[PDB]
Amino acid sequence: TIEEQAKTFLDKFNHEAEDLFYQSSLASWNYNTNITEENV
Ligand SMILES: *[C@@H]1O[C@H](CO)[C@@H](O[C@@H]2O[C@H](CO)[C@@H](O)[C@H](O)[C@H]2NC(C)=O)[C@H](O)[C@H]1NC(C)=O
Repeated sequence: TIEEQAKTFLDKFNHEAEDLFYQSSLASWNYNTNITEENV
């Protein structure tokens, strides 16, 4: 094993978490830099 299959779950958690947090953070950077209601 249950620990060896728990390393498998967090290995594929960490791949899609990094690419998808980057889009959530870059879109928030563009709003705080450039106030438009298009960017809300
Ligand atoms: C701030 O955000 C607006 C979007 O609301 C940007 O306006 C775009 O500007 C590009 C040119 O750089 C145009 O091709 C787009 O059509 C524009 N979009 C809209 C909805 O007008 C604006 O450029 C941003 N400011 C900066 C400095 O990047």
